[PDB]
Amino acid sequence: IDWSTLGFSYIRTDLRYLAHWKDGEWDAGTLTEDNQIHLAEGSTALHYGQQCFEGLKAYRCADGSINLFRPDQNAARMRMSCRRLLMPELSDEQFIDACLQVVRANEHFLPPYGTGGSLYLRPFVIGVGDNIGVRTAPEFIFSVFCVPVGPYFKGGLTPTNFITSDYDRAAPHGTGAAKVGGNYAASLLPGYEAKKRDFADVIYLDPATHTTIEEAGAANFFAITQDGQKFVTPQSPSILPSITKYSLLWLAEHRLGLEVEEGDIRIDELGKFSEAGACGTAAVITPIGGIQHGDDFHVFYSESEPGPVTRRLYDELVGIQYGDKEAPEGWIVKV
Amino acid sequence: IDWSTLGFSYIRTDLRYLAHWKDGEWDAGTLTEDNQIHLAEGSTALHYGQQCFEGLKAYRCADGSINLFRPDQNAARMRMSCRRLLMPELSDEQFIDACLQVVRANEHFLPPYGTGGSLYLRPFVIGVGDNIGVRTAPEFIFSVFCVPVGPYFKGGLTPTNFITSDYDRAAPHGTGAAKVGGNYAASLLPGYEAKKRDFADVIYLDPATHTTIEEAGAANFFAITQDGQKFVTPQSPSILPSITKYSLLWLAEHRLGLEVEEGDIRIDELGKFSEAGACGTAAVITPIGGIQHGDDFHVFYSESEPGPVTRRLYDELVGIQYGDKEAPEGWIVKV
Ligand SMILES: CC(C)CC(=O)C(=O)O
Ligand SMILES: CC(C)CC(=O)C(=O)O
Repeated sequence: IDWSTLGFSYIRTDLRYLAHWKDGEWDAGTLTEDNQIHLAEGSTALHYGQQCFEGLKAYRCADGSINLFRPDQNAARMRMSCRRLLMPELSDEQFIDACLQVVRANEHFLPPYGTGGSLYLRPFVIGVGDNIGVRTAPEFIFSVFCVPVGPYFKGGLTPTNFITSDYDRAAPHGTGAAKVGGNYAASLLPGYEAKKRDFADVIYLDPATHTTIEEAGAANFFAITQDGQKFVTPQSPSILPSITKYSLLWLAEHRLGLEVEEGDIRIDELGKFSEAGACGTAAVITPIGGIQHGDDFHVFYSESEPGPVTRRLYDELVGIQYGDKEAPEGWIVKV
Repeated sequence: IDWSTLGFSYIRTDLRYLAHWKDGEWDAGTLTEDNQIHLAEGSTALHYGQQCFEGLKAYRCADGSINLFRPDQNAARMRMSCRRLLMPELSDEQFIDACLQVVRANEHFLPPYGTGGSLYLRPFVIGVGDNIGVRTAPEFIFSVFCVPVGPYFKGGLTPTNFITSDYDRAAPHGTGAAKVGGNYAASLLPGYEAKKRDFADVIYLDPATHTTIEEAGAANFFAITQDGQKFVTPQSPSILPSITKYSLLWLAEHRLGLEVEEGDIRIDELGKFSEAGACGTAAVITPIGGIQHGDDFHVFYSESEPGPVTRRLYDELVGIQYGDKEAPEGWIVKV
């Protein structure tokens, strides 16, 4: 109701989309009001961690129209998750369609242009059915629910700090690059410890020889060279391939005129970048004040303000989302 | 209701234990018959793999008594589990009791003696109640149900084969040591793969550098050196601490006389053992004819019969299970 004090917490919205896959196929799908999910006490979703999901948003423009930011990329990636866990995939039709039904029905829950709100969509897939063994499963449920949400862990483009961990949230040859609940389960601990010290989160390093940056179990990482000319994100099979990263990495080259590089970043060489931040749907480029790596707090630009490049990447990206700045063809679906 | 034909399949028993946890405390915990858990769409257990479980069996003796095997260990382990994922822990009291209750109530589903059957118990804790952002759930569920079962991927001691993997089921410093859903979500794919080519399951090697052996799908690994005089089992901060392995590791030394050693084992130096196999609960010392690693296929004893020492360890353990031998201290509880 009040978009002022709106945060990234849960809120029950009128209706949500639901569909079952049994005997080789998905039902037509329908909007329900249940809010609760019902599954066997032996469901693979509960014991063996066979679950996957997405996070996309819907924004309200100053024209009246509703924007969807690259839904096609979300549908795409889930197919990737679904695979990794022997789960049936969903077409870009059943997906975008779901999201559209779940926004149209809950349209009154969409924050109006002005306040930085947005309608978050959490599409998820879990294996159900009676079972006990370590196999896939006889059935599945695909659901899409939304909640009005403002900033995740930021505010007004204001920066925030991060600290490294000893723990690994994803393995070298694991599901680290898939949005499957497993990865996150392993982040809770190191992430909570990271919060008890008034930090934003935790930046995990390569599983093996923790020497280079991965991401933040909540968003990707990206810095900028001192001569503020190059945009950089680490490349690693273990990090989730963010729609936002790949997007930022796009404007970075064609709209802001910057050199771009996907490659390694040593925690041993932070002073190579002038300003750094994390990115994501709920993350939405978040200035990174400093990084603690033991006896070492490293501050790029300001700890109270964002760098100029971080702001340009923000104002451009966010414009596209709310329809303030012409968006590349193909991105953003009207509603 | 024929036990001669019974395997690791879900059968709906009569009653389940169902305790909650709200506002810092666990409910009393009654029994019911719904085998349909009821979560909240935002459940932490559905999206972030906030979940762990246990595995223990209840067996019926010759004389008439019912044996519950080392339930105290399962209780402790499931504590370590919950701890790693920020979930409230159940004490031996609440735990061990929860089992018993289920054991009794469903006593007719306990296989008779002489069938080599058993009543499988599945205790598990999951995060429930509304949520969204990545953080521990607000409320928690703990439940226990049971099901009768013959053996696992075997029957008798006839062996089976295993294949190495390039994938990894857990990161060096991930959650391999805890029995949590993510673990299995990832041991799902390489499984399907292996079983597709007629291997019992894949045997994971080593997150960072696949030189040593971790464990298999749902079982630890153990071997006997060539002189059949020493017992060697892998030791790493990322493999689940099997109770079984720990138990054989106790017998091998006393009841059997052998020398023990927890250390490393290189797939290279593989013919450095007379026999080997995989222990565990549903598993139950599963011999190993040979191991497919790369091109060459290595075979310790044979693909047809268990190594003598493996046989002994089998009988010694199982005898203790059904009481035809003599269980050590605290090892067994009489329901
Ligand atoms: C959109 C993300 C930044 C939010 C999140 O916690 C996720 O996607 O897992
Ligand atoms: C106790 C285990 C050996 C049973 C099982 O199948 C598992 O844990 O996945």
